Formats: sequence, structure tokens, C-alpha cells
Amino acid sequence: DVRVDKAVNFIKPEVSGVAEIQTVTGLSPSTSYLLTPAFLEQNFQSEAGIYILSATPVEGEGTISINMDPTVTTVSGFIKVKTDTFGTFDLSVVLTTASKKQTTGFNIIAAT
Amino acid sequence: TDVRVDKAVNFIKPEVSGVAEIQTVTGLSPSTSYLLTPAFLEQNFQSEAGIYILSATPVEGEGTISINMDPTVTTVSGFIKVKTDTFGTFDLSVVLTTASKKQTTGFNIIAATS
Repeated sequence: DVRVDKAVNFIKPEVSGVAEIQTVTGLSPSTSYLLTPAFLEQNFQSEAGIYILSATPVEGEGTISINMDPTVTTVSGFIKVKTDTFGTFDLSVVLTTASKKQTTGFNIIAAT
Repeated sequence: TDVRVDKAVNFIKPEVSGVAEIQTVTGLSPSTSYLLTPAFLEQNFQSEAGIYILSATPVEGEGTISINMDPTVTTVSGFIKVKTDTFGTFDLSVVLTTASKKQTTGFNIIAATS
């Protein structure tokens, strides 16, 4: 089968254009996961500016892009990452404008 | 043990507002379960008035994909679990609230692999 093992929100980095590390824990050791973006009922115009998030694995493939530009809107990409022996993996997450404090996230999918 | 995107598929563009149509997805492995997740790339949902709102549900399966581009309440969420028939197909029910929103959205078909 394929299932969503965990649904997590993206972090909200403090400084525009400066990525921060997001660590996901508690997963199965040395296991391949696929991450896909998702978000629910968000107001991306609740304050000035454009919500633009990029996420990449420190060790893996792919990029998630969430760009809510009203002219050119993208919610796409997927990440392949394998946990270490502890059941953890790290992403690098950046917001182009850090005052966009909407909540977005991803699904963590495994075959089991 | 591993997982991959088997294929990326665009959602249909229903012709009539509010009237669900079937989208038949083909070419997969017989009698096999997949997960579907939403995605879209570089769309201008404001090329004309009105809101792009799509909902998709398998005819036989679990979950609903929702893509609601309302600027006050924007959703790109849900995931569908669906099993193919013995010929490698499955059907979705897809409904667009305003059919004149001809933007392109879609889903990833996620599969187990080695």
C-alpha cells in the first residue's frame, strides 16, 4: 500500500529570504518517504505581500513550491527523502516574505 | 519499500457549472491501490472573474481533493486512495463550481515501488 504516515505543517522562518532547517522526527528508521504540499482554508491576503515558500531536503531529491502570486500561482513539487537510523530527516525551508504567517504543510507518504 | 510518482495527470475541465463529470484514469497496474495528491503549476486563476473551485472524489475509494482558489479561503488539500479495476483504470467524479474557470490543475498518482 501507500499511505500518509504523518501530516506536518511547514515552519515559518523568521527572516525573509533566509532558509531555516525543519526537522521531522518519530518516523520509521532508514525509510523512504515522499512529501507533497497541502494547505487548508488560508487567507494569503490577510496582510501585505505574497506567500512564497520553497522547501528542499538536506539529503534527498525534489523541491516543494508554494507561490501564491495571484498572477502566477503554484502549489507543486514533491520531495523524496530517506530517514536516518533515528527516524529523522531535515528540510531547508524559506519564505520570500517572512511576515506572511499563513499555515501550509505537507503529507509524509510511505509504502508499507 | 519505496514510493514514487507514477504519473502526473491533469484534472478534466467540466463544461457545465456545478455538474460533476467522470474522469477516467487509465494505464495503471491492475487491481492496485494508489494515492492521489493535488498540484498545479504557474496558473493565473484571475484571468477572468469568479473563483476556480474543483472537488474530486473517487467513484469507489476514500478521500476528496479540494482546490478552492477563493482569495479569502484558499484550499489545496485532500488525498484520495483508490484501487484500479482489473484493467488498470479508475474513475473520479470531478466538479467545477464555475465552469468558465478553464485553468489547469491536476494530481500526482503515487505508487509503491522497490
